[PDB]
Formats: sequence, structure tokens, C-alpha cells
Amino acid sequence: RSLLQHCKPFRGATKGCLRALAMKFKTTHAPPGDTLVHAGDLLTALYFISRGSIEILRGDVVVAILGKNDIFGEPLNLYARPGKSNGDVRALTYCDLHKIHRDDLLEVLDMYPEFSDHFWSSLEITFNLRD
Repeated sequence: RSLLQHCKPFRGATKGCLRALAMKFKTTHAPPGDTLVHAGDLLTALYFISRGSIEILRGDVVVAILGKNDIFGEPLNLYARPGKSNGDVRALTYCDLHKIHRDDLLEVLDMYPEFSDHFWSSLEITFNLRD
């Protein structure tokens, strides 16, 4: 508890990495009824929700994507290369997702790997796009 509080989690880029993150940070407000992504679109960047909820309508039907805790995207660790979309990403309610390409992600993690340790530790992708 002491180390978790004294450490710098993925609360949203803290003093240090925030400089690089905030730079490559691409905020996106997705209102209730707006489509963030659609089948066929390439996902060369992960999408992290700050607060709210989103629904991805897959060929068959919506899958399951919570709010912020429902982290998802195209992680370099899991996947080596990007890929097309499997379904249609439709926002559920007014939210604010952030898009970040693998390049930017690797950069921030390269300059400040210590953060990733806690970020990937406290944060865990809830949904994996493109398998």
C-alpha cells in the first residue's frame, strides 16, 4: 500500500513521462452514438478510455467494452505489427479516448521504461483488437 501510493501508476502521465505522453497524447471525445472505429480501418494505435464506456459491434453483435478500465488497443508486446479492425467501434456515452501509435508508445517506454513497469502492472488490457 505504501509502495503503491509512493509509486507513479498510470493515473494519467505524471511528472516526467507526462511530457512525452501529453505530447503524443491524442484525446478524442466520443459522444453517445458516435463511431470511433469501423471494420476495415487499420489499428496502428491503441485506444485508452479516460472515463465512460464503449461498445464494439462485431460481425455478429456487440462484444463488451467497459469504460476506462476497459483498456484496449494494439500493444507492441502482445502484437509485433498492426492490423485491420475486426468490428465497428461505437461509443456508448460521452467519453474521452486517447489514441497512441506503437511508435510513440515504444518511444515513451524506451525513454522511461520504469513507468511501464507500474503502468503495465496496475493497468491490464481488457480487450485485445486484431487477436
